[PDB]
Amino acid sequence: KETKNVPFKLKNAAPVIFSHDIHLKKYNNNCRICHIALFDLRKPKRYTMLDMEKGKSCGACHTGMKAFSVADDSQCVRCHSGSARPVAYRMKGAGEAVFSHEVHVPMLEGKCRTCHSNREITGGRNVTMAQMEKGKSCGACHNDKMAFTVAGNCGKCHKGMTPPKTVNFKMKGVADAAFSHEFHLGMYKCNECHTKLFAYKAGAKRFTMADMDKGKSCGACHNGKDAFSSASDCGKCHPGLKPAKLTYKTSVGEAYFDHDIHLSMFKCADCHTKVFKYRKGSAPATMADMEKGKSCGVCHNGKDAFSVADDCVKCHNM
Ligand code: HEC
Ligand code: HEC
Ligand code: HEC
Ligand code: HEC
Ligand code: HEC
Ligand code: HEC
Ligand code: HEC
Ligand code: HEC
Ligand code: HEC
Ligand code: HEC
Ligand code: HEC
Ligand code: HEC
Repeated sequence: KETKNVPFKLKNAAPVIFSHDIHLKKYNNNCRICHIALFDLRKPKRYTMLDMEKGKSCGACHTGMKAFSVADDSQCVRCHSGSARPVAYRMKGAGEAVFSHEVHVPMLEGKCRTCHSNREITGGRNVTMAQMEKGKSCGACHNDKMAFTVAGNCGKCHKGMTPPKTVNFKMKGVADAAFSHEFHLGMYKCNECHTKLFAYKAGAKRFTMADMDKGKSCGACHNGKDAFSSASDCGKCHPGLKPAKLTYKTSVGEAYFDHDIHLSMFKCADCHTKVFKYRKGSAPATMADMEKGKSCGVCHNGKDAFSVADDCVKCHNM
């Protein structure tokens, strides 16, 4: 008649190869047996180990009597002759998690079933860290007793994760932005932030101070209500940054803008955002403009401060 092997595809480990060439020399070419009921063949199904113990599938001949059991906690490898294949955890928003037998077997004995029978381990699908922090799966063991708690070592199980003590933000025109994880941890839980507020990988939309006031990034908390104002105090997130005495490179010489003199009559709010950006890389306003009303002329126009027109010496060195 001619017929041969058929494998069983398993989403999390080496497949199981059924073998006609065996169960044939035994039953003697009788077919109706496994194919009239045991295995449909027209619209077959996927059975769990249990569904076998309960008689269905291979559990309808591999009891212990006719042929060894699908329950002998030390006679599984008879079928699951597998070649290993660490477990792949792909989550839309976290470091691909991995679990593998080869480093867990030699920790109980060869105990399989301890896990594959413990409905609170191999039960749920798409488990969470909530569900897991309450003993269900993984944290069944890893629960502050048998093994390290699950409220930690995230990099141990997940791909990369493991948080950095201090993070640096490179900036052009400003300086540098320092933020401390350590200190921000003993105050919050991962998901309070990750992912909504920030991501794990290493790219995404590099927000802007302005964006913050909307509710994103540091501004999600730093706004003057929950945490300190994303508006001022600058000397916090940005190290040495300090409003100081600049020096312009102008066609007719040098221009001088002292911050101090102005910061005794004004607040960053007055100028900055609407009138003067911070980044060195701006757009040079012309004295033509400063007369129209723009730049220094927003207030420097005789009525308020004094006009750009006259007194060219005050802001210039010629
Ligand atoms: C008489 C010699 C047999 C014929 C005719 C067929 N089988 Fe089998 N068979 C068994 C299993 C575990 C499967 C898997 C089915 C599933 O996973 O859904 C199969 C598969 C087949 C197929 C496909 C053949 C192929 O080469 O792809 C057909 C059409 C089929 N079988 C015909 C189990 C058993 C079994 C239990 C001991 C016996 C005695 C036989 N099969 C015998 C025959
Ligand atoms: C699910 C489709 C099955 C898997 C997986 C396996 N079988 Fe069977 N099987 C049956 C008998 C009577 C024997 C021979 C006698 C014995 O050694 O106990 C077998 C043997 C196996 C083996 C061992 C092969 C070897 O000689 O080393 C494996 C790994 C195996 N089977 C896997 C009978 C039946 C049967 C009853 C009609 C069914 C439904 C299955 N086997 C199903 C599977
Ligand atoms: C004795 C050495 C063991 C055998 C044989 C197998 N395991 Fe495991 N295993 C564990 C987990 C969390 C999973 C993932 C969830 C799932 O797969 O449903 C697995 C998975 C398997 C699978 C395949 C699963 C599938 O859907 O195809 C097989 C065939 C398998 N395991 C064989 C966890 C554990 C565990 C708890 C600590 C132990 C020690 C073992 N597994 C041991 C065995
Ligand atoms: C006082 C008003 C502040 C000045 C001066 C600036 N900041 Fe910040 N800042 C913060 C972070 C995390 C970054 C990097 C953001 C990212 O990489 O996505 C920065 C960056 C800037 C920039 C560029 C973006 C923009 O145009 O707004 C400028 C010009 C800048 N900062 C000036 C964080 C913080 C923060 C911690 C909560 C505070 C209080 C400040 N920055 C304050 C100011
Ligand atoms: C009487 C009309 C004045 C003469 C002489 C000039 N200025 Fe000024 N000026 C000031 C700043 C901050 C700049 C730099 C602006 C930038 O970098 O975007 C300048 C630049 C110039 C220039 C270039 C513009 C042009 O081509 O016309 C010239 C020619 C120049 N300044 C001549 C600041 C001030 C200021 C301090 C408050 C006053 C009152 C004036 N400038 C007045 C004159
Ligand atoms: C050959 C008869 C097997 C023995 C012996 C054991 N398993 Fe098995 N297993 C086998 C097959 C053919 C299949 C699935 C086919 C299908 O219809 O889907 C499986 C499946 C599993 C599973 C998935 C089921 C579940 O976990 O809910 C696991 C995890 C698995 N097998 C584990 C396992 C263990 C630890 C065994 C001892 C209890 C065991 N299997 C023996 C075939 C065979
Ligand atoms: C292994 C030793 C882990 C530890 C410790 C932590 N997690 Fe975990 N986590 C692990 C696995 C295998 C899974 C998959 C669960 C499943 O559905 O099968 C998870 C899943 C996550 C997820 C995705 C689900 C969700 O909560 O949205 C997240 C958010 C995640 N893990 C986060 C996370 C954090 C924040 C951890 C430490 C602070 C961490 N995990 C530890 C395995 C392990
Ligand atoms: C809110 C105050 C946070 C909490 C609590 C946690 N994290 Fe965090 N994390 C936060 C920020 C502001 C940033 C910087 C953004 C950047 O892209 O650098 C991060 C960054 C990380 C990273 C590094 C990403 C990278 O640079 O490639 C990781 C992987 C990370 N955070 C992990 C992590 C873990 C596991 C936490 C719980 C212990 C945790 N963070 C909490 C802010 C916050
Ligand atoms: C809400 C979830 C926050 C996020 C995300 C960030 N910060 Fe934070 N930060 C938070 C709180 C609860 C406080 C309160 C204010 C206080 O007085 O501590 C803080 C504090 C800081 C500090 C202040 C240091 C000091 O005041 O002496 C720094 C250095 C700081 N935060 C920086 C910072 C940066 C740059 C962040 C985004 C990249 C960031 N924080 C996020 C709450 C939250
Ligand atoms: C006008 C009334 C201002 C006041 C008061 C403050 N700033 Fe200022 N700032 C102003 C100008 C004209 C410029 C540059 C214009 C250009 O586009 O080149 C600046 C620049 C800065 C910068 C970057 C340069 C530097 O000082 O290193 C920073 C860091 C800055 N200003 C910060 C800042 C802060 C902290 C203020 C309030 C406490 C503040 N400025 C007031 C104009 C005005
Ligand atoms: C409106 C809010 C201002 C902006 C924007 C800038 N300046 Fe100003 N400046 C302002 C006032 C009201 C004054 C005080 C004197 C007065 O009669 O109004 C100042 C002063 C100066 C001075 C020195 C004056 C003194 O020492 O007596 C300089 C050096 C000066 N301002 C420079 C300057 C430049 C270059 C500006 C734009 C790049 C600028 N100022 C903006 C009000 C305002
Ligand atoms: C049952 C027992 C479990 C379960 C349900 C999971 N793990 Fe795993 N694991 C367990 C123990 C007690 C240990 C040893 C702890 C100790 O030394 O005290 C481990 C260890 C880990 C490690 C290795 C750490 C080491 O080398 O010591 C990893 C890689 C790990 N566990 C991952 C992991 C994942 C991803 C799980 C969910 C799929 C998981 N374990 C479940 C005990 C058990």
